[PDB]
Amino acid sequence: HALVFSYISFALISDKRYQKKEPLISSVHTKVKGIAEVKAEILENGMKKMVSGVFDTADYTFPLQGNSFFVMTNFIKTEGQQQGLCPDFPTARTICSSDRGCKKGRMDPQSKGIQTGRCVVYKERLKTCEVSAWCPIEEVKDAPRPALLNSAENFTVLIKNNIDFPGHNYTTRNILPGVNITCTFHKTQNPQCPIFRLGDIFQETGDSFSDVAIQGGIMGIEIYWDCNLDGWFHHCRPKYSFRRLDDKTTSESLYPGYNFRYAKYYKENNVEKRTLIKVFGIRFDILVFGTGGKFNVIQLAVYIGSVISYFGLA
Amino acid sequence: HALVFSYISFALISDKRYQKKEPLISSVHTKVKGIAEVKAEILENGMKKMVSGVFDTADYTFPLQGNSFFVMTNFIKTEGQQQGLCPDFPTARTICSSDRGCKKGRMDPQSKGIQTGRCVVYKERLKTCEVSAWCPIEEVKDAPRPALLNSAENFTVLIKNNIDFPGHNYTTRNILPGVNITCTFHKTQNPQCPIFRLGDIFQETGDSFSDVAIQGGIMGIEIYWDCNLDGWFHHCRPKYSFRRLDDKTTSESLYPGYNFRYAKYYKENNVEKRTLIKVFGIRFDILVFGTGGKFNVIQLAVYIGSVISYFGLA
Amino acid sequence: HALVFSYISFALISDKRYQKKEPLISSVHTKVKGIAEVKAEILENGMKKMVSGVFDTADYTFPLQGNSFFVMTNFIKTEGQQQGLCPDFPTARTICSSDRGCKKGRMDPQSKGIQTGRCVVYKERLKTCEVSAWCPIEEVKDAPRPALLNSAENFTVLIKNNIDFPGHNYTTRNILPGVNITCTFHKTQNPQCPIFRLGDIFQETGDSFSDVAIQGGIMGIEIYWDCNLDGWFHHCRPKYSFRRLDDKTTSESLYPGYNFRYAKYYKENNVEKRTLIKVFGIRFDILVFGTGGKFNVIQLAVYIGSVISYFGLA
Ligand SMILES: COc1ccc(CC(=O)N[C@@H](N/C(=N\C#N)Nc2cccc3ncccc23)C(C)(C)C)cc1OC
Ligand SMILES: COc1ccc(CC(=O)N[C@@H](N/C(=N\C#N)Nc2cccc3ncccc23)C(C)(C)C)cc1OC
Ligand SMILES: COc1ccc(CC(=O)N[C@@H](N/C(=N\C#N)Nc2cccc3ncccc23)C(C)(C)C)cc1OC
Ligand SMILES: *[C@@H]1O[C@H](CO)[C@@H](O)[C@H](O)[C@H]1NC(C)=O
Ligand SMILES: *[C@@H]1O[C@H](CO)[C@@H](O)[C@H](O)[C@H]1NC(C)=O
Ligand SMILES: *[C@@H]1O[C@H](CO)[C@@H](O)[C@H](O)[C@H]1NC(C)=O
Ligand SMILES: *[C@@H]1O[C@H](CO)[C@@H](O)[C@H](O)[C@H]1NC(C)=O
Ligand SMILES: *[C@@H]1O[C@H](CO)[C@@H](O)[C@H](O)[C@H]1NC(C)=O
Ligand SMILES: *[C@@H]1O[C@H](CO)[C@@H](O)[C@H](O)[C@H]1NC(C)=O
Ligand SMILES: *[C@@H]1O[C@H](CO)[C@@H](O)[C@H](O)[C@H]1NC(C)=O
Ligand SMILES: *[C@@H]1O[C@H](CO)[C@@H](O)[C@H](O)[C@H]1NC(C)=O
Ligand SMILES: *[C@@H]1O[C@H](CO)[C@@H](O)[C@H](O)[C@H]1NC(C)=O
Repeated sequence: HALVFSYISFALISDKRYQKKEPLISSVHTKVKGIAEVKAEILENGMKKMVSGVFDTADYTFPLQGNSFFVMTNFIKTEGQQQGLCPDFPTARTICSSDRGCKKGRMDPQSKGIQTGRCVVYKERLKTCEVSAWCPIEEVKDAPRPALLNSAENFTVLIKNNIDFPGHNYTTRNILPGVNITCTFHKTQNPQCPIFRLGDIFQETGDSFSDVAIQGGIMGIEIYWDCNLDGWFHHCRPKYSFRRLDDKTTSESLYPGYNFRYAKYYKENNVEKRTLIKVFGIRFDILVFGTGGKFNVIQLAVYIGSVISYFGLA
Repeated sequence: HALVFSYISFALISDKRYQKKEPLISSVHTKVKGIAEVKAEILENGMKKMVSGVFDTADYTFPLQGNSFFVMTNFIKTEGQQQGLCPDFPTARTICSSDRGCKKGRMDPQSKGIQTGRCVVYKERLKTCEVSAWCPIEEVKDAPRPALLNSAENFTVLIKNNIDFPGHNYTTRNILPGVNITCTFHKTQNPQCPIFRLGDIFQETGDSFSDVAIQGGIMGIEIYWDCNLDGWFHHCRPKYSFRRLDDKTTSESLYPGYNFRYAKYYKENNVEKRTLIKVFGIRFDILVFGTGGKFNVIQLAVYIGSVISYFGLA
Repeated sequence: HALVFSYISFALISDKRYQKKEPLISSVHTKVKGIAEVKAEILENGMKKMVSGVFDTADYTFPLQGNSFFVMTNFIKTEGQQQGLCPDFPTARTICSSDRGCKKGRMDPQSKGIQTGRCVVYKERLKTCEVSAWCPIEEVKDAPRPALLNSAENFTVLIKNNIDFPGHNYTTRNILPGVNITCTFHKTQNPQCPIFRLGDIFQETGDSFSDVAIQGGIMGIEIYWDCNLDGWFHHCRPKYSFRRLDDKTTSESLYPGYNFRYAKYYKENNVEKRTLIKVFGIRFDILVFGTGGKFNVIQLAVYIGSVISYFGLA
């Protein structure tokens, strides 16, 4: 019987039932550092074109919102779009033999414009259904075979996390004062370092960075706080882990990868015009969770209340 | 007494107290599909004007951030604003009889500019207090009677949700592999379908889509995960519900509806100029919550501890 | 013994163990009101320049996302940047005596461009390492000594919070119907008022607004819901508190303050060009948390189960 009582007490200390768990409040501020030199040859409208230039912080990212930030790793640029009438891009759905194939007003999910009910030539006696939209229609083409900002794995992200427990009135930040800021996060060498190379994060998660960077993806950074408020056993430090949140469906219907359509509006020769930039990139989700533990007398009284009857039966 | 013990055991199985609840981690990636053809007549500065064009994905929305995305359903465009001196728009607060009514430097909450202390004609011997701001002052006028992007109810939103329970080390996504992607969500016909028509969501919540689309609103999509990790009773699927989070105050002081002031900056004839686009739309909040349940021995020991003393009293 | 039983019952009522706690769902919609007149003298490239104009809502803020909104309090504008070759800005790392000091291709964390391996004059026989980037390189200079939008403390923010408890099926909003909207939040005078002056929030947190506004910071607004669902003791109102989430590291390596690099792209004389606006401001994080309490029979049965054995021992 005594060993059952003792296994009860040990169950208390091991489960930490004497402490009252408190939820975790987290705020995140991130600063991304690095630049990328882009020199590549991109085929546009069947003609070879040269993409060159340097991309600094303002070019490939924007400030974090909703505990998540994004890094553009690749892109496809269509310029000079203007509202008008224009044959749709040749695809399995758009090709037409005659005007009967196109219904005036028909909207297709792959199509970016409303059909005009006419079947017209796109190029060299190959006819698509004419549509009304921003034109010329953006190409239906694959992403660049090497991601233009393939240096995205070399950039470094600095994460600054502030956590507060209101029930215990305890506030602490991810970066303790006096810590040597110059470090690169490592699983064993620098567990508390807040500077993470993106390629390091992809190596930890086992996913090759380049492949994800070609068509875009969603990565996730987990910050764990297992915190104890008792003065005789106190420790409130974060544990960094990395997980790939992207589904990797690899199906055209499921919209694989992470990419969005950017629209820049300008006026030229007294004409309303748009430049459409298809943006491919890796969005990093920062997930912070924690429990605050302090000795609660009432919780210990309820636990004792259970283990007294559980105790007498032994 | 035996029926009290048995009602205790049944209370355990029914409340699932033997399992330890775990918090839910959710990440959301959404892709919106559809286009809207806009043809309408809008009165601008007392003169009839024609608004026409096609709006594709890049025009009426932007990528989701903070587990929420927005769809512009209506708009009001003021163009050519430039910094300068200019009579404010005629309202109950702005109309002045003489220069004494305007105090130089006075800032009014409805006014977008600082008064210059002068009372000047706006149009046809009707005087407003002259202000310093981006001018001409945007009209104080109602939204278009039919929302310009009234097709907003026909668009379809694809929601992709990844949930993880860290305590149980269990990860699953909203879309199971192999599910037929071609579907439209229905309460009974397609409960697991991740494609939702916006008008479907507004019909479920009982709110007419057009009315909300005229002046904007805030809609909310709820995803519930009641998940059980035990191998003998395992089920971890989402439940979709829809709720209107917008307050619908319908009071000018409470800023009714959802709308924001967009600023596009350009330079013309060596002059700094701005175009102000008042954006009306429906912001969709995706709310995901869940509990992870697995058999915990210590929890069962504490419960047993209570029900043994509760038991002996019977 | 009777006093131990009674201290148990009092422990129940005081800890509210008879009620089952439910998590809190929060959605936030905020509308910011006010304008700022900016008249200041800013030194640019060693030459005095005059910054003047009026900033309305669209100029200094954008809609809240992820339960947080931002207000630009200060800025530094570099205009006319274009891709090319150009000497880096003179700093401790950039100054070069000869071409040997610069390595072709070297990327420096403080530098915004890739070195070309050449050491060239910046101004008056003072040589920096030549780099390839958007040029001229933005100045490495301090923020304006008075924040250009120093009126940021006078603006007013309206916060509208909707909370829902799903387990109890109870929904309520921050603003009750019929409340006089005209109010300014005060700790004692107006505890339920949803209109907060920014300078009021900084006075509550004890941080001078101007200092934070010069280089930017992160502020946090806490909304507490302690809600009871029982009809005989029902109260579900918010408690507003204010806390400064910014770390205030004041170290160049830790990127002190809150600021981000904004990029506006334009084309001039058939040349791709960029204007880089360094944005300093105060980001307000709205944190809402709550517990829903209703009488649960099973919870009371487990508590009774503990306190019966705890009871008999006395
Ligand atoms: C949130 O705060 C903002 C911060 C920045 C911007 C500007 C912006 O849209 N930049 C985009 N990046 C580029 N171009 C564009 N657009 N980067 C390129 C720079 C040169 C040449 C490029 N060529 C092709 C594609 C991208 C290019 C981005 C979508 C961030 C990748 C807007 C913000 O919101 C108002
Ligand atoms: C987050 O990523 C971004 C994605 C896109 C944009 C461009 C943008 O502001 N588009 C806006 N939409 C339109 N015009 C504007 N501005 N749509 C119209 C298209 C033609 C004619 C229109 N005419 C009147 C009103 C809107 C029009 C929008 C505010 C989204 C409704 C910026 C982003 O942040 C950098
Ligand atoms: C999210 O919805 C958007 C709402 C607005 C904008 C426009 C914008 O970027 N405005 C910026 N504010 C200014 N200029 C810029 N850029 N304000 C100035 C107005 C005159 C003169 C100024 N001069 C210097 C610095 C700022 C100035 C801001 C970054 C908000 C401070 C973009 C949005 O995303 C698509
Ligand atoms: C990252 O930097 C290292 C060292 O400069 C270089 O060897 C490597 O090729 C870079 N990676 C990419 C993708 O450019
Ligand atoms: C939180 O703890 C600090 C510790 O010094 C104390 O000064 C402060 O008053 C506490 N907060 C409250 C609300 O009691
Ligand atoms: C920080 O660490 C780096 C390398 O680990 C070292 O070069 C540097 O001197 C350290 N800084 C301090 C202040 O110790
Ligand atoms: C949505 O589409 C249907 C079928 O094309 C059409 O009958 C309906 O009028 C559309 N709704 C709007 C608001 O355009
Ligand atoms: C989570 O479960 C999987 C199941 O195969 C296992 O391989 C993995 O090691 C587990 N994670 C941890 C941290 O133990
Ligand atoms: C999916 O369902 C649609 C209609 O419900 C049907 O036309 C289509 O053939 C289905 N796809 C598969 C692969 O069964
Ligand atoms: C805020 O407004 C008051 C009253 O108009 C004024 O005295 C004060 O100087 C203003 N503050 C700033 C920073 O402009
Ligand atoms: C929530 O409570 C209201 C109170 O009238 C009730 O009408 C509604 O049916 C309840 N919801 C559910 C899902 O039972
Ligand atoms: C609201 O309060 C203000 C000042 O506190 C007062 O001037 C106004 O008349 C009040 N409104 C109502 C409807 O009572």
